[PDB]
Amino acid sequence: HMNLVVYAQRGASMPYTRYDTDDAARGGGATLQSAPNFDQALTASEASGQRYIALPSNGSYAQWTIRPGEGGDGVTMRFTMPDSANGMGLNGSLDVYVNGVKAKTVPLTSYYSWQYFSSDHPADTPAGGRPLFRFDEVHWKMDTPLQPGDTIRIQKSGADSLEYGVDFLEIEAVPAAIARPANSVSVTDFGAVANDGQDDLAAFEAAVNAAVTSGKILYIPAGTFHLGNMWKIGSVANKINNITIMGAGIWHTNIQFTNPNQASGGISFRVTGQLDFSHIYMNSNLRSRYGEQAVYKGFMDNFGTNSKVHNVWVEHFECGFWVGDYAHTPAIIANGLVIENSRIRNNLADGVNFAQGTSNSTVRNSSIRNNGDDGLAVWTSNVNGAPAGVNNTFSYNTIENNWRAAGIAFFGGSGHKATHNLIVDTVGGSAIRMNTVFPGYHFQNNTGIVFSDTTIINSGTSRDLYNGERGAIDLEASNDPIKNVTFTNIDIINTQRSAIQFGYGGGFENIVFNNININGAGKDGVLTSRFSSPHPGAAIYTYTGNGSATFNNLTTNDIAHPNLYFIQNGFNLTIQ
Ligand SMILES: [Ca+2]
Ligand SMILES: [Ca+2]
Ligand SMILES: [Ca+2]
Ligand SMILES: [Ca+2]
Ligand SMILES: [Ca+2]
Ligand SMILES: [Ca+2]
Ligand SMILES: [Zn+2]
Ligand SMILES: [Zn+2]
Repeated sequence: HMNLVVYAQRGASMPYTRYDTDDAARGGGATLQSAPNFDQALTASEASGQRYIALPSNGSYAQWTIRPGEGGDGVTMRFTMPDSANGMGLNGSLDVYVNGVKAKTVPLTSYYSWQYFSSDHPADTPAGGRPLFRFDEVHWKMDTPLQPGDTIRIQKSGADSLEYGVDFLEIEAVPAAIARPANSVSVTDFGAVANDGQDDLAAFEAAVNAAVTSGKILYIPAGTFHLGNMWKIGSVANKINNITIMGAGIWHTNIQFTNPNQASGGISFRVTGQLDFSHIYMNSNLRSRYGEQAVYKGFMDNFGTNSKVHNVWVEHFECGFWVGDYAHTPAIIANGLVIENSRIRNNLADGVNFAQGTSNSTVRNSSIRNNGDDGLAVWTSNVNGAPAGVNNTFSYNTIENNWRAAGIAFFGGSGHKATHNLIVDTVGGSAIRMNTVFPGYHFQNNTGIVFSDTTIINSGTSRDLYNGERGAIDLEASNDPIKNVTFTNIDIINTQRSAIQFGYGGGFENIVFNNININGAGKDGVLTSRFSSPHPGAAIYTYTGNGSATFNNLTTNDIAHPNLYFIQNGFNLTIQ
């Protein structure tokens, strides 16, 4: 089946509209906090547009008026609140008023968020370095839909001493719960109970077996279900052929993993045919990456052939998705997986990684927000003899508030493309990056990779986790060359340092940039440089003399660097 959405020209098409910082009236002690120079010491460096509303004291509020033609009963809020001294987080709340009537007290926590950097590896307590992941999200449903002209106010109460921050609200109409399909099995048929705080994983496991035995859809009805360990769907020894698992909607069905330990939450698929998983919100009890040993991604392992995971909402996992087989020799692969119409946010590392030879697979029309490593990545690893991943696609996505690495990244293989994306407000990194720094296949047999039709805003950096600059588009020939890449119809707006950056010595071959518009660079004002002599941010920057790149129809405006380009001697740059 096709999960139909009329796509936007660039970015994802979602049912919410945004009520952002400058749309709000502030009062009662609320203040505007901003980081216009992108200084990562400031919490506001991680707010959208580097601006948010601080609610420091009882009575401080941010208030929005619903616009004509907008509204709804589903509200998402991007917020910040302090961590605890021991890094376990604090619990708190904010109050919601509609037209002056108190509607909700929304519980809040900093448990999931806050990661600390004194190296390129995060630490879990404030003693471990400088903070990132300072913002997080919650969502809730109103008893009645907000209507044009309504005012919705977020207000700090007398409950505690904590200073909260509110970045934005996103507001949407919530459809009713999706009906139980005919001749399906439900987790409640096997003892699961919604909303009782009791563990449902035994019932979920039994329901999977019954669905597979009967060939029936597995339905998860509306409500919150609690799973006290990893949900393993099939086993390596007894893999599942085909399975369909459907909830009642991202606003109705919540899967809450309750176990904070390593390898103790998320979903592990052991599927060889087609899985279809949809219409579910999932949350973790995870606050640490466990040094890449968390084994606690939202969706993991064997995704089969022409599978779909669509219309899901997942947050606070190690990664949103990690697609890749580590259990077979030679490795098996997912082929033709489609991830679409989904919200993959606030994870401690990658939003989605297509690894271990994952091929012909796609992430599209999705919101990829506030993740702690590459938003969407293809890592063509080769553990256990996995083949090179080829022909993966990241298109029509809105990728916002990345706080490590890049919004989109390719690390090897052939034929990947990323088109029609909107990439906004990266921190410590790039909208787009490629490198050859990781194990596995690189680009020697790449027939061509394409980036196109993409808008990049407020991205690039002067301070990644190595205290160095990165381009809004960053290409690094770390060991092997970057080869056969085309960028077409890219708008790069208000870049922090340099818009396009090339470096390391592995080589740059057949790199073409067509119809590029660069409007604003060097906006962070930083002049110190990891790689080179001091310089304002440029339109094009290289810190290697080994490479070539060709630009056709380049336009520039508002470039901090007076020379427009800052090219190391030896690099062959053509601009025509
Ligand atoms: Ca659907
Ligand atoms: Ca903002
Ligand atoms: Ca934390
Ligand atoms: Ca239960
Ligand atoms: Ca990563
Ligand atoms: Ca032109
Ligand atoms: Zn489906
Ligand atoms: Zn490590």
